Amino acid sequence: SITKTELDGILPLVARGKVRDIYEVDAGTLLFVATDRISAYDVIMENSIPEKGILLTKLSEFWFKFLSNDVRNHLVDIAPGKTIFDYLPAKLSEPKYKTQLEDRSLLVHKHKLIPLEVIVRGYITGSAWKEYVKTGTVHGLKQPQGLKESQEFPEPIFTPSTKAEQGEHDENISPAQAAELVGEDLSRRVAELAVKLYSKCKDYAKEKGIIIADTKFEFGIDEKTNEIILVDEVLTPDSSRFWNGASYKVGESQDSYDKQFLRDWLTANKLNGVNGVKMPQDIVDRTRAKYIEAYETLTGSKWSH
Ligand SMILES: *OP(=O)(O)OC[C@H]1O[C@@H](n2cnc3c(N)ncnc32)[C@H](O)[C@@H]1O
Ligand SMILES: Nc1ncnc2c1ncn2[C@@H]1O[C@H](COP(=O)(O)O)[C@@H](O)[C@H]1O
Ligand SMILES: [Mg+2]
Repeated sequence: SITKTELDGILPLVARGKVRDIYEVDAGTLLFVATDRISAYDVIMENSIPEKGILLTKLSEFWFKFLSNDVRNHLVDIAPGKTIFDYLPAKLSEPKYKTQLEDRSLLVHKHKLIPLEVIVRGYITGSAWKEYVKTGTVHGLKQPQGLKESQEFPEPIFTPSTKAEQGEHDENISPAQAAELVGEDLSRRVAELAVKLYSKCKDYAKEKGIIIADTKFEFGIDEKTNEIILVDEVLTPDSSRFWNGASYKVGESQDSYDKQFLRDWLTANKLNGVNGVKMPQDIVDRTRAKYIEAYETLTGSKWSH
């Protein structure tokens, strides 16, 4: 279990997010290390979910491979017979550093980001449901009358939000606003590509028993070639709303696939939003089992006995 990486200056730390520790390898190259930290209600838990970061990294690698014909991604192309350790300072191969990084790290090319959170929704829930009940719209887009809670949209919809610089929160915008923001032609290409990727993964996951209700993509742009690049993490339970397909019912709220046990435990104790909370062991074990189940389900691989 890894909560926080400590590489002792061997690589420059760029930032610790909720879940990832980010290191700079060179001017053009970052190392993303997924830790075993978990958040709920915008707060990180004190203890970790063991191997959560390995599972999510392996899941992300799976999706990048699944989509390799559909879009370029930011992964560094590691040469046959080499590992990420051959691209890093030799000292990171010592067991004390190696164990913090192995199986949970992605070596990626730094790119200029398209300044949008590219959210695509296949089912109406969360903020989209709230807005719809009130106004009959989602990001100003007119919706059909009579949608029920958690119902599939007729087609997946592109519902971008701004990507706010530190110090402020992300605003929901309409596709026309995204066009003013990033350019008409670019915004159309983004929408086309995001809907294409989401639909493909949504259909695949549904056959495996998981409903991906919505997901957040982030895209970079190669300004030489004009190509859009998939960056960040892709289609994990931290970046997407995963629902259990077997229990899925229109006209109801759905349980969080991964975080329901944790959420119920916190709300029952009124600990939501409270700092320094330690999850009880049975909460840890139950939550860990879900990450493993998501992994085995989507990937077809067994984790262990
Ligand atoms: O999830 P997070 O808040 O830790 O992400 C850190 C920041 O890094 C950006 N990101 C993701 N992928 C890239 C690439 N390849 N190049 C440059 N920045 C990248 C995320 O947008 C987030 O702001
Ligand atoms: N950029 C990278 N960062 C971390 N791991 C990688 C990266 N590229 C490939 N891998 C992993 O290295 C192994 C070799 O697979 P591959 O090179 O895609 O045939 C797989 O487990 C990959 O997921
Ligand atoms: Mg999660």
